[PDB]
Amino acid sequence: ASFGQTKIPRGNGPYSVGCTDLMFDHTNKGTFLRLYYPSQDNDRLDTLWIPNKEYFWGLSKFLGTHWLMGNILRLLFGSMTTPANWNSPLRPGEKYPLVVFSHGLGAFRTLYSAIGIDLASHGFIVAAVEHRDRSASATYYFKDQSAAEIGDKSWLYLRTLKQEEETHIRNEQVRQRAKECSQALSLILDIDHGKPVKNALDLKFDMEQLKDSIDREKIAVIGHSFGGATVIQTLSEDQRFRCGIALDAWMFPLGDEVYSRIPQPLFFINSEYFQYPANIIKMKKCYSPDKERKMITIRGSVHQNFADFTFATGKIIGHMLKLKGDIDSNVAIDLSNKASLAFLQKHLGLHKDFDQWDCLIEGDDENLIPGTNINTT
Ligand SMILES: *[P@](=O)(OCC)N(C)C
Repeated sequence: ASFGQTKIPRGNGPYSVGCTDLMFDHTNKGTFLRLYYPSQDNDRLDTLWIPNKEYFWGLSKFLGTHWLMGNILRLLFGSMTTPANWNSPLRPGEKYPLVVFSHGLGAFRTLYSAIGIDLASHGFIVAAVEHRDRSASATYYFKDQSAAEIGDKSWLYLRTLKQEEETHIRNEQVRQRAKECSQALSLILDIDHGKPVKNALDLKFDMEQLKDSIDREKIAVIGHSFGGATVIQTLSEDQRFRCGIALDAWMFPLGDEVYSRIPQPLFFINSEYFQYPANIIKMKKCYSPDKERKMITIRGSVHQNFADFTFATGKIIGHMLKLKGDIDSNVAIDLSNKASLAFLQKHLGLHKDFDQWDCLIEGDDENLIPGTNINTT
């Protein structure tokens, strides 16, 4: 039945996927997230991928390229869509498991739609947070309630750090990110239990649809690279999250105190080319006989294989810009997504058929490695 439509792949699951944005409150300390969810309507595939010019300006700043690159990126990618139905109604059905997703350094909430849409197509609600810790290439917020209804945006761009700042600011940021993940969860749970919430963005989607929609027993946190460190910090702080999946986690931000505080299952899915010994050693600090830990490495992949820019360009250009690895981008994301589904079934107790991919958790595939290729004897 399935066939190619958008550059970013459609979900492999049985459900069509809707998408909307939620900001509450309006401030630099409020929650900002992009929601993906099972929808009934299948037509539209009309969610704009990068919805504001300032994100392209932010990406240029993050890349350290000349100011005009922002304009060029906007020209190239400003009309790009992702295969989700903008503001489509939530599919009625059984309570849905929930994932809170954390983006990497230089990213923002909309850049992991291949992951969000795949999860939603298999029956998850996914809340992709936008962080206000100055790790996003760009984000926005407002000065007051009137500026929200008026729409005078204040933009906040990635903070570049001096070496002496790395050694404390990254930790401050990961703690803020964990707070933001827990706060996003609380916001979604408030909406689930019927607390009125006023979206600071004016959008068609009525949040009251989400009343009684969440399976409060089946909540996980997933994140890429800074987001992988965020997974670990969040699990250590918030037991409402029952398991975590870290995608090419970047471990540098984390303090030593976190490891002993994570009873929950944790899955590391790594790229072949990003990882390095100092990082792997910190992953190993998470291992203990009393804790469930799994690790796989995707053969021929780079850290950008987890993010949507891996689909944005052709093979040759993508490889040159290190947006693509040697492996095909759909092969890689399918492995990550299927292994994730199996892990989530196992540790959230889902009554689905994702256990068909149990072997992927063990790295048993021609394009996977159990554990790591990195040596640190
Ligand atoms: P990570 O947060 O991945 C970039 C999206 N990192 C390499 C710091």
